[PDB]
Amino acid sequence: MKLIVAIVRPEKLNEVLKALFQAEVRGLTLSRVQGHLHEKVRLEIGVSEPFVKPTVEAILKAARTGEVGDGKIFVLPVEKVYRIRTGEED
Amino acid sequence: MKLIVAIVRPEKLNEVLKALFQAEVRGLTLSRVQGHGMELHEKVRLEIGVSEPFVKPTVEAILKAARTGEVGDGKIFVLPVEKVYRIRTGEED
Amino acid sequence: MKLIVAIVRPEKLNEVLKALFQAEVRGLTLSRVQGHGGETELHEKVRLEIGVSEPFVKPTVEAILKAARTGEVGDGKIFVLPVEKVYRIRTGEEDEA
Ligand SMILES: Nc1ncnc2c1ncn2[C@@H]1O[C@H](COP(=O)(O)OP(=O)(O)O)[C@@H](O)[C@H]1O
Ligand SMILES: Nc1ncnc2c1ncn2[C@@H]1O[C@H](COP(=O)(O)OP(=O)(O)O)[C@@H](O)[C@H]1O
Ligand SMILES: Nc1ncnc2c1ncn2[C@@H]1O[C@H](COP(=O)(O)OP(=O)(O)O)[C@@H](O)[C@H]1O
Repeated sequence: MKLIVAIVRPEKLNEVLKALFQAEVRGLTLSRVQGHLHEKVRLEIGVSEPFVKPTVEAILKAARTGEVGDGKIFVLPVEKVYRIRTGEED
Repeated sequence: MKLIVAIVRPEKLNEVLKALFQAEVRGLTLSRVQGHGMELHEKVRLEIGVSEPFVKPTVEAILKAARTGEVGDGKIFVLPVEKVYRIRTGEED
Repeated sequence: MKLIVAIVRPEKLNEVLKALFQAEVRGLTLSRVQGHGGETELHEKVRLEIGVSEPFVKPTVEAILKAARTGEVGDGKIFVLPVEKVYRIRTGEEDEA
């Protein structure tokens, strides 16, 4: 499992979410933040190893505008993930 | 240390916070977020730094308190932390 | 690469941003959160999220520690998280070392 944290332009959020959905990426969490200050959207997406590239690519393509300020995408290691509904791991 | 990131239902937050307090967990950060399991749902994200010996007990407290058994309960991520510092003292841990 | 997560007092934000820019740090993300320390109900804090290369880890941490300190309970904490890789959306450039 990996945890993807992406910072994108609010104006590109809808396009980004559509792209993720298209790529079969459904689980995600997002919040509004400020960055350098300008408003931005932060997405945190927990994915299995096979979905790292597809997720990263969906965002790269949908979030780019070509102008400085487009954002970044971090891929973080995750040691364990638990599903609250079942109380079981993964 | 590890960093616990839990996404829970808003209606379960008080129960979660009570469970953490009872499990001796005092240090934590939280905020409101939106999530999908276009339909976004309000959720609450908790970020808790906890040392290895106590990761399991802390995760368990959240699991029990946040559960409803219905789809949408959320997930808990446990991330590795290379280093942690206390600002009040600068202490490397 | 590393991802620095710092929780600081709102009152210390401007001083922290100042020290960071001075340390040649510029790109970063921040948000308002509610928190509580290890003592004994929640208080507002500012959460900084800073992606940096290995050479900038020590300098970034040093800047926050020096500027965000009041010496009183509630000062916050700094987490240095491992990053597998980072992509710049505009250029598609990837960093890993
Ligand atoms: N190093 C970083 N750490 C954390 N967040 C960052 C970092 N760099 C950029 N960001 C986030 O992404 C936003 C835009 O980044 P920016 O570097 O301007 O993109 P671009 O590569 O197009 O110039 C920043 O305002 C912030 O929200
Ligand atoms: N893989 C994930 N990555 C990031 N956040 C997630 C992920 N899965 C779920 N979430 C967060 O947990 C909330 C509830 O998700 P979940 O319990 O899986 O409901 P569902 O069963 O419909 O997927 C989501 O709204 C989101 O905030
Ligand atoms: N273990 C933790 N996990 C996540 N956030 C924490 C943790 N401990 C403290 N915080 C954040 O820092 C704030 C408390 O500051 P802290 O440094 O613990 O006080 P003190 O300077 O007395 O050590 C909390 O309100 C929260 O925002």
